[PDB]
This record gives sequence, C-alpha cells and structure tokens, in this order.
Amino acid sequence: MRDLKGIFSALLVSFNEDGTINEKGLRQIIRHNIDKMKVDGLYVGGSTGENFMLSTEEKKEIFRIAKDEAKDQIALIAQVGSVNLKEAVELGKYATELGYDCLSAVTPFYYKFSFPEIKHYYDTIIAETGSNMIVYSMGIEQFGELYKNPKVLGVKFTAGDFYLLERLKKAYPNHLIWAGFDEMMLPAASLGVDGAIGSTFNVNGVRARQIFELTKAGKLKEALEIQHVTNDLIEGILANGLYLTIKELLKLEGVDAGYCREPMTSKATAEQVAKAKDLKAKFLS
Amino acid sequence: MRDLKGIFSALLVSFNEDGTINEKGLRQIIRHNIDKMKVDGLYVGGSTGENFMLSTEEKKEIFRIAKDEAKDQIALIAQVGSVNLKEAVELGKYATELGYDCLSAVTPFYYKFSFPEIKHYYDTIIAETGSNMIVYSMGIEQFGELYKNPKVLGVKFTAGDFYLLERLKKAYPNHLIWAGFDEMMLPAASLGVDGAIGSTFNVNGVRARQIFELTKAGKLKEALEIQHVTNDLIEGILANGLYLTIKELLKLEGVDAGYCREPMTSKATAEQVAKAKDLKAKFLS
Amino acid sequence: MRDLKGIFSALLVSFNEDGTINEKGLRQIIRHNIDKMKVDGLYVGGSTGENFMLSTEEKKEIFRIAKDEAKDQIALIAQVGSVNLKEAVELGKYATELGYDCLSAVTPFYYKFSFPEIKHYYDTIIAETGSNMIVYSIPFLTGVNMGIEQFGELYKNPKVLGVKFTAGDFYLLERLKKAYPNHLIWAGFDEMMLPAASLGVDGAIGSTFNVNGVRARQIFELTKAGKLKEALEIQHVTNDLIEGILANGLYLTIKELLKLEGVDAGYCREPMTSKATAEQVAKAKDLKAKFLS
Amino acid sequence: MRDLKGIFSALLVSFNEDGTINEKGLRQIIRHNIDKMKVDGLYVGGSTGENFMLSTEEKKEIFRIAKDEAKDQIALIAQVGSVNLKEAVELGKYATELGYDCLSAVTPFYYKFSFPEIKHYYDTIIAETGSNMIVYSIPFLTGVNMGIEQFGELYKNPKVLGVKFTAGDFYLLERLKKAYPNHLIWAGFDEMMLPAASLGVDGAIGSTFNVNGVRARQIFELTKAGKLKEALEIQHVTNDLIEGILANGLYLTIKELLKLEGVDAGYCREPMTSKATAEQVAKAKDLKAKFLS
Repeated sequence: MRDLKGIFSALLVSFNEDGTINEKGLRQIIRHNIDKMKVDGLYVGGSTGENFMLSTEEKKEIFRIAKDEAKDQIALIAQVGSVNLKEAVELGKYATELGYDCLSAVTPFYYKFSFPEIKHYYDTIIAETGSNMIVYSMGIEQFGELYKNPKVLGVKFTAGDFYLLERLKKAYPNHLIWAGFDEMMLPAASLGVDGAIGSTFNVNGVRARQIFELTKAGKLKEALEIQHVTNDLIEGILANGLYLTIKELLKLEGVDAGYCREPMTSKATAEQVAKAKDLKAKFLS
Repeated sequence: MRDLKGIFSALLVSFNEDGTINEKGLRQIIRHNIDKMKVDGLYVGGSTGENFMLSTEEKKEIFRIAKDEAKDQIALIAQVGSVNLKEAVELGKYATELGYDCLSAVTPFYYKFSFPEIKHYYDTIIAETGSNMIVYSMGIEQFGELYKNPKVLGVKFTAGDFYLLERLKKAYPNHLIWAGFDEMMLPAASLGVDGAIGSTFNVNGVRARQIFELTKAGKLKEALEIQHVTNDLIEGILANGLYLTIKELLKLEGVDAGYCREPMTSKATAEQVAKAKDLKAKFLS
Repeated sequence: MRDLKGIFSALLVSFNEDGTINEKGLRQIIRHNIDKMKVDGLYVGGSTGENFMLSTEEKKEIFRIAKDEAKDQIALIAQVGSVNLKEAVELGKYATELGYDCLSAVTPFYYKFSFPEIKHYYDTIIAETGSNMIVYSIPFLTGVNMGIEQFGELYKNPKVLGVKFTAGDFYLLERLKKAYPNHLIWAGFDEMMLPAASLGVDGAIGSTFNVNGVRARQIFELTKAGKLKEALEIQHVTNDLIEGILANGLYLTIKELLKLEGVDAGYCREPMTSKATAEQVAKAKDLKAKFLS
Repeated sequence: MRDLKGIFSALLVSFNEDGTINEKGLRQIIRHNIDKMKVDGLYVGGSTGENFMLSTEEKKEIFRIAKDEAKDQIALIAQVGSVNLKEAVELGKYATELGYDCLSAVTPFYYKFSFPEIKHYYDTIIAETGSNMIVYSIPFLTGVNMGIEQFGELYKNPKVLGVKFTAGDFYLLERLKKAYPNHLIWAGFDEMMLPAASLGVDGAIGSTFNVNGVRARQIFELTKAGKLKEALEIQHVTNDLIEGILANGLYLTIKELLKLEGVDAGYCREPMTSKATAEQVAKAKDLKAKFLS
C-alpha cells in the first residue's frame, strides 16, 4: 500500500440548490486540494463531505468522481462507516473496487454499541472487502483488541485527550495516528502523530503543512506563530458556520464549492458571505 | 384523522440470521400486539424497530407488512426521520400512500442542527407529504415555533424532564404528548399525557394499560404497585439487553421474534436466554 | 420520634449588607414560614440558606437562632454536611445539643469520593452525634449520582432514615420506594411536586415554600387524595410563579417577595450578588401582584 | 517580582492518623521537594494539599509551616480560594503577611456563580490583600469552564497575572497565549506536560513533581529546546509511572512513594481514605522499584 502519512484534506462536496451533487464543482474542489493546497491525500465521504445526509447511490457517485479526478496523484482514503453495517460493506466493496488506498469507518452511531459490537463491525467491513481500515477514537485495552486484526492500520484521533494520545503512541508504536483537530495540530505533532485529516486544509493547507513540518523539526516557536494565525482563521470559520464558510472561501478562490445539503442550511446568508470575504482578506490573501 | 391517544407499542421487527426481515415473524409480533396486548396502536420504524440499521427499501418493506397485517384494526404511526431529509420525504410519501394515520420523525442526528434547521426539516416532511407530524423532544419557545405549523400534532416526549412536561401541557393545551419512558408512565400520566409509545408494551401491555387507566382515575397507590412490578421487569430487561430480551420473551409466548440486526449483537447468548426464561416465569406467567 | 413528613421550607437566611447575619430578619423569615406558610417544619443550613459560603461559627449562629425562634412548634432538620468531615461532626454535635429532630448531610463534594468514603462519612457523623440522618442528594450541584445498590448500603445503618431527593430522575425515585418501602423520601424539586407525590414521596423540602407554602401544601395533599386535575391546576399556577422566580434570580427574588410582605429577608451573601437590581425588584413586584396577592 | 515561572510541586500535606497536621512530616515533604526534586517553587493549599477538607485554622497552620521551612529559598504561591469569600480574604491576608510571593484562588464552586460574581470574587481578594493573583482553573472538579472573553475580563485587573490551567483543552490554551501573550500560564496536567510546553506554557504546577520532579524538569526543558524525541521518551516513562499512580490511588500512592524515600508523608485526611491497603502499599513499592530507583 501507498504511504498514508501526512496532510489529508477531508473533502468537501459541491451541491446544487436542489441538493444534488454538482460534479464540476466537486472536481474543482479536488483540483484545488491537489494542485494548490498540495495535500498528501484526500479523505472522502467523511463528516466534512456531508456524507451522512446522503443516499448510498450519492455516496457512490462522490467516490467515483473523486477517484476519477484524483487518479493516482495523491493517496485516497474512503470513509464508509454507517449505522447500517450492510451499507458500510457495500460502500467498502465499491471503494475497494475503485482503487481507494484504504477504508475508514466511523463507529456505528445512533444506538449505543458495546465494544464487542464495535469490533465486530470493523472486522466485518475488513473481512467482506479485503481492505485495510482506519478506526475512529475507547481506551488502550480496546485499541489493543481492535489492533489484533492486522488489517487495522491505526486511528483517526478526533477527541482532544492528549494523555490517551501519548499512551496510544507508546503502546502501539507500529500503528498510525492521524490528528482530527486542525486547531490542535501543533500539540498533536509534538507527540509524533503521523498525519492530520482536516476540513480546514481545503483552504489553509499551506499553513497546515508548515505547522506540521516545523513541529517535527523542533521549531516550536515558529510553528506556534503559524498555529496562532491558523486558529484566528479557524475561530472565524467556526463562528460563521464551518461548512458554509469553507465553501464561501473556496468560491472567492474561483472554486464552485456550491451549496450545503439539507437538513443543513443550504445557502449562506449575506452576513455569512460578508464574514467570509473579511476572513479571506485577513488570512488568505 | 383517527384517534391517536392511548397505548402504542413501538414495533419490534423479526430478523433472520443473515439480517434480512423475517416477514412471518414480523406478522406474529404485530398480531401479538393487536390481539393479546390490546394496544391502541403501533409505532412503526422507530428506534425499537432497529430502523436506523436498515436500508430505505427495508424500511419500506416493514411499513408495507405492518399496514397489510394491521389493516384498520388499530392506529398506525410511521417514524420516517433520518439524517437524510430526502430519505425522510421519500419514506413519508410511502407511508402516507400506504394509509398510515400520521408520521413521526426523530430530530436529524449525527451533525448538530440549529433550531431553524430542525424546524425546516419538519416543515419540509410535512409540506412534501401532506401528512400530519409528531415531533421528538428543545424548550417551550422552540415547541411554540414548531407548533406554528398546524399539521404538527404534538410530541413524543422521551427526555425525563417533568418540569418541561408540565410547561408544555400548560402552554400548548391542544397539542398532544406521548410519554416515551415506560418506566416513568405513572408520573407522566399524573401530568395528563395523552398516551405512551414504548418498547415494553410488546410484552407488558396489560400492566401498561392498567397503570395508565388507574392513574387517570386518581388511583395512584394501585397504579404505583403495578408500576413497581413493571419496573422490576424493565430493570431485568435492561440489564439483560433490551431488544434481545423482549424478543426472547416473545419467543416464549410462541411469537417468532427472531434475531437482532447487525451491528447489534444478532443472537442472544445462553445466559441471556436463561435470564429471559426467569423473567417470563416471574413477571409474565 | 417527632414526625418528619410533610412540607418543609428550606430556610432562607437574612444577611446584612456586609455579609453578617441579620438576626431580626432571620427570625422574621422563620415566623413567616411557621405562621403564614403553615409549614410542618424547617430544613436549616441547606443550599438555600447560603450555608456553603459561611464560616462554621456563622452556621452555628443560624442553628441557634432558628431553634430559639421556632422552639418546639414545628419539626426541625439540620443540614450539617461539608467537605470537611471534622466540621460536619462539630456542627452535627451542636445541632444535636440544641435539640434538632434529625440531621441531614450533603454527599461530600469537590473531590471525587469513592462510595466507601461517602458511606464512612455518613457513618461517622451518625456515630459521633448519636442522631439520625437524612442523605442530601443534589446531583446538579455536587456531580454525585448514587444508584439503588448504594442507597441500600447506606441504609444498612438503621439511623439513616431516607433521602432528600433534589433530583428529577423518577425512575430512580420509583426504584427507591420499591426497594426500601420503609425509608423516607422528601422531594426537592418544587416544580415537580405533583409527579413526585404521585410516586409516594413522604414530604417535600423546598426553597419556594418560603413564599408559596399554601399552594405547595395543596398540590401535595390533593395529589395524595388522587385529585389530579385540581392538583395540576395549582401546580400550573405554582410553576408560572417558579418560572418567573428562576428567570429573575432565585435567591434575590424570594428575598424580595418576602420583603414585600414585611419580612426583612435582607441581602444575599457574597460571592453571590448581594443586592437585586432595580429591574429585578420591579419584576419581583409583578410576580407578587400576579401570584401572591 | 520573584520569578514564578518553572516547575512547582503542588504541596502534599502529612496528616496524623486522627487527621491533625503532622508538622515534622510536612517539613520533610517540603525539604524533599526543595533539596531532591529541585523545584522552582511550591504551590501551597491547593487540591493536592487536601485543602478543601480542612478548617481555616488548619489551612493557616500549613501556610505557616511551609513558609517557615522553605523560607526564601524557592518561590511560594498560596492557594486561598474557597466558596466562602470572607475566608478567602482572611487566608489571602495571612499568606500575604507571611510573605508568600503570589496568591491563587479556585473559581468559587458548589453554587453556580455568574461570571460577574466570579470576577467580583477575584477583584475582592486582590483589593483586600494587595497581592497579585493566579486564577486556578480545574473544571473536572469545579464544573466551571471559562472562555477566552471571560479571561479577558479577569485580566482587566492588572494584578491578575495568569492562570493555573488544570485542563486538557489545548485549543483554549492556544487561544489564551494568542490573546494575552504577556499573561502567564502554568500547566496543571502532569501527563500532558510535553504538548502544553509545545504551546509555550510558562511553567507547570503538579502533584507528581513531589516524587518525579527530575523527569518533569527534563520534559519541560527539552521541549522548550525543541528536543521532542528526547522529551517524548521521558514523557513516556513518566506516564507509565503516572498511569500506575492513578490506578493505585493518587494521593495515597504519592505519600507511600515519599515514605519509601524516608519522608514521613503520613496519612490522608478523612473523608478521603486515610490509610493505604496492603495491596496498595505493595503496588507502590513496585512503582518505586521500576521508576524511582
């Protein structure tokens, strides 16, 4: 398998006003990431792609478009998790067929699964597809149990618990860790994470790569200055509405990022558009 | 519309070992509710029916079977909510076509929706189907906003907040409230709820109806004795595994309740089956 | 033993502007509760009395004043719980010496105590004083949620009589009456009195009974008689009052309502905001006009 | 002013079996921290010192003993926060009179205080004592989570120097250094020292530095030098020790580790479990063998 370390943008999807996928806009988002953000890879079908508001067929169309547009230029991970395990297996087979480099899967949600149920879910996706898997996160003993399956590569770490982060890095040194919190990239990199998967790399890739590299070189003061500017931008993005603000910033860079998908507010208000313009002037110009 | 007050069993579904719907077993569960539990209605496609682990087509098949088997014998409510609003509209149209008496819809989950997004979700399902709606639950001001749509009938109240319960009953006296916590039926009925939707009525209907009726007549000590026995049974059901224990209790009554659907543990262990047998002997024989 | 069932006001305390106790005002609050609110007893030294912001000597002074003013006319429970167990024993001995009918103690807080430590705390207060105990449960402030098995362990001590259930979990409330039918439960959420009375609580201990004790007794007694429609009507009016009290500021509003009836309920103690704003006073006068006139 | 940056142990206190202070043992703990742990200073009267279970006079006694033993050899911060603001002012005046370099105070807890009330509490302690203040933030115990704007308001008082960040939110930690670059931050989670040092904290205040202060200084200094691999190795060994300490019982295990080095760290104070079990003692000896020998 392809090297999966480094910076991965969690891929946003362009939607039309009626909720359907805007394919031309989706390819422009992808091209922006590969060609201008210079990411190491794309993480497709995650929360950032508005995945859980879509049908199985719509998820497959996004997987097809992303792989067709990215070809073998960068690494591609397909998030195929769901509350429906049969759907996760169907999506995992499809992504595997398309040539995705590995699968990822959120823990089954809506109902409360026990750990045994969560491990059986991941083992089932792996057994039925033949593909390697990135888990989400549970404690050290439970990661150990997950890691008894040799096709589990590591975890997309999205909880800000740096004690567990250190414990995992020590206990399972040959397993990978990708940071999921872009605003805490520096402290995660100080503990040796192997990469980061994030929604803000769709527009702030340049700084994200600088933080990651400066931190691994021990240049912590310089990395912190760039994390500070990054977090001023992230703070404004969160206050204005995360998904809509990143799309509006992409629109100012000539990327047809389109609308959000309903039940999320689909169209940005004038105020939201105004705030996006100010953010672009201050942090991305 | 049909009277929707009273006792509604949240319908469990019978699955085969491979996860597919066992239609004969599903009809036996339905017949048990109508003919022996003597419920006022069935609440189909909710959490209890393992709905969120299923495909759109599987949800439609369950709606078809339940309406075919129940005909017009009792009231039928169809839960059609989802994170995918287009799926909720598709399911709401189908249930409306089949003749369901009203729709219900969980608040969109997985992502964090704002109140405006939640209200637009409910208004969209109503506008696209033409059917009345039962919401889930937010505070008094937000229920008021939901209740500006005249086709919203009331709420399936699943949070144990009896202060909000009283406030809602006072503020919106012509809207209905169904209790969602079977173990707190007495206190809910003391505040005048119009009915209850619950998973334990699939086997404990008799006592549920007695509690509801004794409480409305002011016979609180007698209602409490029956709530105590009910809660001894519920306590054992929860400890042993809710969905699997109710199915195992149904099996002891000659109802082919089958397996649970994966990612939930599909098969009951011997210990779980043993505990179910003890529960049946102590509380349902 | 002196009956501890029924309607108990959680005694409010009158403070001077500098934070010291206003004894004359405290006595007026006590008299208002006994003579006008017609309470069965007073719960003294609880959260409502602003207890946790005071010194040990101030807590002793409030115990002394309350017992000297109430004398033997009503039942009196003394809340003596603290994070300092030595203080709790000192206060429990003092309240016992004064003649309080029973002690009560909040679960030790701040630190995350184990169940054996909580049980040892209760057992120590009882052993050192010789007095009976009511467990004071208030999860919203403490963060401590004890289950049914744990109450069982506390109840192995025969001097633990029951619990002040300042919580809204009515599944746990029912489980308690099922498991330990001979043990007492006092409801702590005034806005949920009807549903708690439907489950057989033996009484209620509340801050709003300092001004709304007439309606509170009615809800309790009507619910016990099975007159739910009548009880719910009075619970509805009561909760319109409580909703306004909570939005305007609980402590300061109840004290301003008492002031309007001629009770010198004084200031609140710092670090709480000690004086109401003009807007808070105006809203309290409207609540009095609408609900207590 | 006396430099307050660097490595501070959160002073543990030695108690006798009956709960009274063991002055000789307390002095031995102080000496161990200064002479062996090589700390920059001591944080006295915090959660680790079992402060919240003590009387006001006991807290004063610990302040007196710690200052008499440490004298002027190291920096000394006095935590004087309480739910009773009058007590906090009394303790702050006493610690100021003794010569403590700075005061610190936990956010008022138990009751749900408003932000204006919290700010008034800090402003009152400062005004009545004339001493500088460190805000003590410990959300896991208090339930109080202040945001960036609120820290801004507290920092309008020039005598508020910074915050003891006993929390793991590193987004908020970064936002604090961005907004208020001239204000100090001390990390409070010993197991997360490396990532906090990566974000520029000015020091650390920790309970485990009573026994692991040599490694704690190394992690801090190596991270500041950008030697991440070396720092992470020492953080890894440190966290194996901390993981065992937490599983065996934090307070009793650190006291037993101190006892094995000849420091009479004594018992814990009730309502905490005062004595370790045989199994706890045996596990503490193994932790000493593996990590502190």
